[PDB]
Amino acid sequence: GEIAQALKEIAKAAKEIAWALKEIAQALKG
Amino acid sequence: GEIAQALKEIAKAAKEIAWALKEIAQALKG
Amino acid sequence: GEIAQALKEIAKAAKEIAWALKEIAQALKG
Amino acid sequence: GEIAQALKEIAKAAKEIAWALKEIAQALKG
Amino acid sequence: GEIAQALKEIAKAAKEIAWALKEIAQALKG
Amino acid sequence: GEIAQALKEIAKAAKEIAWALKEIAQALKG
Repeated sequence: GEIAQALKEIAKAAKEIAWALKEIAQALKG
Repeated sequence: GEIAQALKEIAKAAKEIAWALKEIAQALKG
Repeated sequence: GEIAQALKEIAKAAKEIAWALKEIAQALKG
Repeated sequence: GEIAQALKEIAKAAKEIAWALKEIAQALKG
Repeated sequence: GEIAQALKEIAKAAKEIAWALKEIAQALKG
Repeated sequence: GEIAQALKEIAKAAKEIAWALKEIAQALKG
């Protein structure tokens, strides 16, 4: 299960990276 | 299957990350 | 299949993320 | 083997990238 | 084939993302 | 083969992206 588990952990982190960048864009737009 | 579902979620997050960074670039350009 | 299609979409978004970050670096240098 | 090892290293780096971007978001919000 | 080609394109974009983020860190440290 | 080599290059670039983002976070926090 190691390859499937590593891909699921990359997908969880990718979602959190997208959300943090939406918050950064909003802060910079005022 | 789990590999395809994780890769589809990474592709959706990658498109959201690209859009947020294009908004950040435009804010910093004025 | 869906695995190859998701990886082609991640490659296309990665190139857009690289371009936006090069524009952010130039804006922060003036 | 080598695919699994490289994916485990990408997952660990992705979690640190997410954490750093949450810190950047919080800094700009406050 | 197309899976190896997409991963090679992701590798090149990742290197360009790392270059740009190092430029951004240096500009903010100025 | 070529799949493992591309993933090893992605892992190395991801570690440098994490480092650069921690530098950015520290600079912004002062």
